[PDB]
Amino acid sequence: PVKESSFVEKMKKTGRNIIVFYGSQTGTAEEFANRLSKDAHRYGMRGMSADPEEYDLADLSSLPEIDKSLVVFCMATYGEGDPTDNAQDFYDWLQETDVDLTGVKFAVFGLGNKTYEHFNAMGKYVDQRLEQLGAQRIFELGLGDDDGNLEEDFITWREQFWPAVCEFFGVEATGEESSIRQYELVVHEDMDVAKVYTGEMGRLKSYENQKPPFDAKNPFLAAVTANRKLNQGTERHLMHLELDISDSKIRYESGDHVAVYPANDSALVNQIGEILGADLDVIMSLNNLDEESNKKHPFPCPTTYRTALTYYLDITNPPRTNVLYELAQYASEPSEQEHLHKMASSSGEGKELYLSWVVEARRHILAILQDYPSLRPPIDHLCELLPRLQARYYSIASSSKVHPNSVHICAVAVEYEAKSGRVNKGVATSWLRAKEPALVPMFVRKSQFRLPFKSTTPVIMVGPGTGIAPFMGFIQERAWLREQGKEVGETLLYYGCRRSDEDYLYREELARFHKDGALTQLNVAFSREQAHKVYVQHLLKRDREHLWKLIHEGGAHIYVCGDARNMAKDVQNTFYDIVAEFGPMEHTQAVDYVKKLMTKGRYSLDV
Ligand SMILES: Cc1cc2nc3c(=O)[nH]c(=O)nc-3n(C[C@H](O)[C@H](O)[C@H](O)COP(=O)(O)OP(=O)(O)OC[C@H]3O[C@@H](n4cnc5c(N)ncnc54)[C@H](O)[C@@H]3O)c2cc1C
Ligand SMILES: NC(=O)c1ccc[n+]([C@@H]2O[C@H](COP(=O)([O-])OP(=O)(O)OC[C@H]3O[C@@H](n4cnc5c(N)ncnc54)[C@H](OP(=O)(O)O)[C@@H]3O)[C@@H](O)[C@H]2O)c1
Ligand SMILES: Cc1cc2nc3c(=O)[nH]c(=O)nc-3n(C[C@H](O)[C@H](O)[C@H](O)COP(=O)(O)O)c2cc1C
Repeated sequence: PVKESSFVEKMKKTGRNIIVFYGSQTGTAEEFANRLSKDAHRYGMRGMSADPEEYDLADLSSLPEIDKSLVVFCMATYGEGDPTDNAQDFYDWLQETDVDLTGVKFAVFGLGNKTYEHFNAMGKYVDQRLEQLGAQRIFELGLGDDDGNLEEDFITWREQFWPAVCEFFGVEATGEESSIRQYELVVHEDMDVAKVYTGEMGRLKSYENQKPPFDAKNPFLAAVTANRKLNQGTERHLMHLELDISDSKIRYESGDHVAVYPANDSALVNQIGEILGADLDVIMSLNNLDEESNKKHPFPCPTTYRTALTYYLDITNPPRTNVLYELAQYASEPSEQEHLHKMASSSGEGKELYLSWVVEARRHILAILQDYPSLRPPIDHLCELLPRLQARYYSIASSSKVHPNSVHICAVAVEYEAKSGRVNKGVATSWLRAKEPALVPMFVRKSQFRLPFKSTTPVIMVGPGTGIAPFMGFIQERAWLREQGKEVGETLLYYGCRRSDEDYLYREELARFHKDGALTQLNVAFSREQAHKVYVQHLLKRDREHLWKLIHEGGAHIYVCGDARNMAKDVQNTFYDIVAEFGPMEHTQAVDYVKKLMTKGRYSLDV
């Protein structure tokens, strides 16, 4: 592991009074942290972002040694209300700890989604725990909602945050504005092709000469063994991929996740270089104008613009308000420069404009640059404002017991008409779809979704659509525990699709698993073969009687995977309704009964 030296001392030697910590998994908490950090400057202060995993939060008790010190926590909730992987140490510390944080000023902005069981469990916990330890709070806990518009929640929070900080402290709004760069463009008018980054994530040339172990910092270029179309119809594109993980010493069980690092669309990369009048084949690097940080570049350098745009940056998701504000200065046409600046707006017509014209219309960077022709920003700066391309996760669709050498992926390619007028393409899926048996930089993330330990326990699997991914592994494995002489309890699947002749995923394989008894019951819900919708819940409601026999008397485990928005919630109320009917109890006590099955490892979600 190896922690970094005391962050308070580091702040002392750099004149920083505020540190902002990020509990990120996909770069959102990290992004917010960075914005708040650089914000401090225009308020008579100097901030600093930081990954908790790299430090000993115990040093928190030292922040008081710095004048007008402040710690902010931008945390995201994940798993069953669990903290993000980098926040684990911290979360764990917060508990065992006895430390006295007297004199510590803090504030917490949490990132969650009401769509889940444990809304901002992590954020709410950090804010609550630090106060117990003795630290004082200088601002109300923030509850951003990804389900609605997380970006806006953060803005209204940030808008109220700083003034309170300013008030509590002597500081105040200093000067007009800023427009300060984090990096310096050092053009390498000529450099050694062997010292140039071509798209690897960690060590230089790590993609070329592979060498275990492999992880998020060191992905394993797995070869694409197969890429099969699963959908019968033409409405959408659902595909099956098999990645060759031989000689990678990678370990995985059914239920785990596989992460992939994709490549943006080149037409979209080139057009950005083209409208910007820039040459993407310029070799360069952007070194931190702060020679005191670890983050020397905002991505592997030296590299070419083309490379950063292709493998290191996000050019398809809607630009955040701060990025747009920073760009406004490049709009020659004043009316256009207005719209841009006014989208960072505190609220009002501007907050209406950004939400509909950019987010709803789902305008990526290039689209903006096209609708505001007077906006031509220098390319080296745009690269500094663009967020990093994140790896995409997929629920490994195979069993290690059976395919220890391969990691399968069941996915639906994203492609749609945006409202922006253009057709959007899903980064990872469009990329995977183009792979023809072909390497995919990947890596596995251990999950909590797991078959039960004793092969005899009954399992109920509810996975509509692609939510069947992990279950293909589960079944593959149980089919194994039977072919292997072991005794297996009932294995039930509640799958759903549109029509059996359109997107019945794994129709054939699933039939074999039924004609062999690996699948006790194969209960499929064809949502569009009749005027009314027939969903999994309905099948569940139908078998209410038997399901209570496996749940209440059989000690069966419940697994739900798929859509979190509705399916998960719907499928849940049904289980409440079931329990509330059999071995009768009030509603309220049926929900507590159910919520108590998820606690005891018998009701697992993965949405
Ligand atoms: C733990 C985990 C497991 C997953 N398992 C699977 C799996 O087994 N199978 C599978 O197919 N996917 C799975 N996903 C989804 C997967 O990670 C990708 O999101 C999906 O493949 C698309 O990625 P993309 O990069 O191609 O799309 P992106 O370019 O990243 O775009 C996706 C975003 O576009 C937006 N969007 C999508 N459609 C529309 C529309 N019509 N209108 C407006 N906005 C839209 C949404 O904000 C969405 O978040 C999983 C995700 C997680 C976190
Ligand atoms: N977190 C994870 O581990 C994980 C794993 C796999 C997938 N996912 C996610 O789940 C989503 C699945 O997309 P998909 O295209 O593959 O599924 P889908 O095709 O959109 O839907 C699958 C089936 O479910 C039905 N359905 C729709 N609303 C429902 C509800 N409220 N209750 C019960 N059934 C409902 C559909 O019927 P109708 O279309 O007719 O309405 C259809 O028959 C993706 O956004 C993906 O990100 C997450
Ligand atoms: C698999 C998954 C699980 C999630 N679990 C939770 C959760 O338990 N609670 C919550 O409030 N939000 C949950 N969210 C919402 C995210 O925490 C929200 O999108 C957050 O902004 C992501 O932050 P990051 O980019 O910093 O990792 C989940 C999102 C995903 C994709």
